[PDB]
Amino acid sequence: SPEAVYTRIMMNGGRLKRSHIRRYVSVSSNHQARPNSFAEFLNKTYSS
RNA sequence: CCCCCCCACCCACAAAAACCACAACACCCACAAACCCAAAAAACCCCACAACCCCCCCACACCCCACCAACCCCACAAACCCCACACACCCCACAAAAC
Repeated sequence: SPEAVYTRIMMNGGRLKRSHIRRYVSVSSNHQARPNSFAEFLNKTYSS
């Protein structure tokens, strides 16, 4: 529900969960990142 | 894979020993303005005709199975240590030796 997701966000203070970052990195890295793509942004932003 | 004697650091003139030293120096820094190897706009899946979307299919079929006799890349026999003449048998031995 929108309400459930919003409360989940609020509980973490509007901060990404570790699993969120892990998933984002896993998707971005195992992809041929195009120049200004969302993939490139995800790789550059969330890494090590 | 010891030796010539004397000898016996692949030591040595003096002066001396940083492969230090003109001075000025001392980022293998620096032209300014500036200081993303950004920017026209419109855009922004290296998406898209449509039908379609197994690099699926004729059918019969479907062990890259099958003639049977068969089926150890067994066998003549005699045999069967890639064993033997004796003499023998350290790839020992002149002597002197024998780092």
